[PDB]
Amino acid sequence: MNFVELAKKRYSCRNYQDRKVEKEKLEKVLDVARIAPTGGNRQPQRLIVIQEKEGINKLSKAANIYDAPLAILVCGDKDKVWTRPFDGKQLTDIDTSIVTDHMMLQATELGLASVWVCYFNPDIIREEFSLPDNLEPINILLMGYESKIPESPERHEKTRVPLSEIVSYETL
Amino acid sequence: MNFVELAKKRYSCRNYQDRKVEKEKLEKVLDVARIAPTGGNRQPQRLIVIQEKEGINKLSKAANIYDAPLAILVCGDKDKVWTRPFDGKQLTDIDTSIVTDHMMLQATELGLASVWVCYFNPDIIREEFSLPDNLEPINILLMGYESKIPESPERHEKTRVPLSEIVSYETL
Ligand SMILES: Cc1cc2nc3c(=O)[nH]c(=O)nc-3n(C[C@H](O)[C@H](O)[C@H](O)COP(=O)(O)O)c2cc1C
Ligand SMILES: Cc1cc2nc3c(=O)[nH]c(=O)nc-3n(C[C@H](O)[C@H](O)[C@H](O)COP(=O)(O)O)c2cc1C
Repeated sequence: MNFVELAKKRYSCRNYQDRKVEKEKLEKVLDVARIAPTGGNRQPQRLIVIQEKEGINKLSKAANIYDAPLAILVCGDKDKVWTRPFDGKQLTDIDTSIVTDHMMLQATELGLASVWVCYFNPDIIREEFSLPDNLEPINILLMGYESKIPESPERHEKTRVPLSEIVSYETL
Repeated sequence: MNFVELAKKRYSCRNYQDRKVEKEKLEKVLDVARIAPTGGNRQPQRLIVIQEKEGINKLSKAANIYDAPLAILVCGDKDKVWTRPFDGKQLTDIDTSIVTDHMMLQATELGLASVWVCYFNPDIIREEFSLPDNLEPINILLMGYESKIPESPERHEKTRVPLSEIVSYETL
């Protein structure tokens, strides 16, 4: 069980069982959101764990969440995030994505199916979860148990472009 | 050797040996940049592997790279990236960060020290590597071998805020 095997087995699940995510597994997923690095060690991530009816219903107003039993809304705090002196670019999406990716890989190791969701209505999320102006919703990570057929760990030959199309050496 | 142990051991190295990164390890790091998911499966990541003198010198014009022996410049292609219908937000930073995080964790497993770098002059990077207007430089991942004392896998009690400060349940 090494990293590449973990990364390959992970796939996007859009078919979830009713079966709830155990608290013990959730807590291990959350631990790695703290462990992850952020620019300047600023730690701008702000997470809302959503597994109860109201919250799940609120999310379903903003996005297709495939009846997943657990969601984590990952926001970034622009009052904490590092801002690059050259151009003013803030690391909000970068820091929060490292955190989300850590959680997604940890979920996978624990046998949880998952899908990363960015196709959500941000203004609905902001209203429903009463986000103040300094928090921006970035990613929603859904997790649960696959109810149908998982995608194959060997699928990437068909589902990704060749490495040579994304990598060059020294120059473009 | 599980995921949390990997995530904890990973730290930011800013003290590198002259010792080059073996090709075999580099290729395993690159493999996971392809394996990683991207929004819409659009695969907008575009990587430049930099381990030769010119390229390293070019990077050193734009950023402090701590004499690392290997760098990967991770760009995103705005002509491929998914664009959210609600607000026009592009996933450029998100997709490229998932890719970079995958590579950083894979590097760690292979015994390579690393540091993620966003404090670079983007216009210098664009000029030096002749990036066309559709590619935006997002992250520089440095890797090599630690020359001094590694940070401790148990440091997070001191180097991170408590989990309770970044996580809430159902509501803020
Ligand atoms: C940043 C990001 C945003 C995504 N947003 C959604 C989403 O809103 N809804 C969805 O069904 N899938 C979403 N996906 C899942 C992708 O469609 C999926 O990762 C990609 O097609 C590759 O498939 P795989 O993850 O099964 O390998 C997202 C993935 C990423 C990385
Ligand atoms: C998105 C991002 C950008 C970063 N940019 C730089 C950088 O430009 N230079 C640098 O020395 N460290 C940079 N870092 C490293 C952080 O300072 C470091 O991850 C943080 O202080 C936590 O320390 P640790 O990684 O040792 O746990 C960056 C880290 C992240 C996640």
